[PDB]
Amino acid sequence: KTHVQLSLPVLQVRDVLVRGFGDSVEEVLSEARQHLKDGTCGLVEVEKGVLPQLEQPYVFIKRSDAAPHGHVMVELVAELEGIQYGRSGETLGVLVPHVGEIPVAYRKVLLRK
Ligand SMILES: CC1(Sc2ccccc2C(=O)O)CCC1
Repeated sequence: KTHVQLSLPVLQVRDVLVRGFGDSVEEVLSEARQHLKDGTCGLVEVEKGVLPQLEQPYVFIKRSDAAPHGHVMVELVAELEGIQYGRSGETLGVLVPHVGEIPVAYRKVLLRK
């Protein structure tokens, strides 16, 4: 399938134990994709103060289209020192490893795979 339906647990930035996927744009995009498959990927919503508390490179999910079955269509866009690798819509948040943190909510997304 080109698209996959996922329910991503939304985590509080201060609860997050592992604050990024790695050290290169190519690595964070690979680890992000792997965690999304193993269902070990969380989502932190981007506000004032949130990105400085997380490790670059960032991986964002951004809106790719305007929502089958309640699931918003999104795609992966890494960012490193102000440059993004990818081009897409509004940020739904930043992806992080999930290692058992209690979510505040769930975000239903359709991921281009
Ligand atoms: C990481 C995809 S692939 C995927 C994701 C979750 C569950 C199953 C699969 C699969 O390929 O079968 C979404 C990012 C590319």
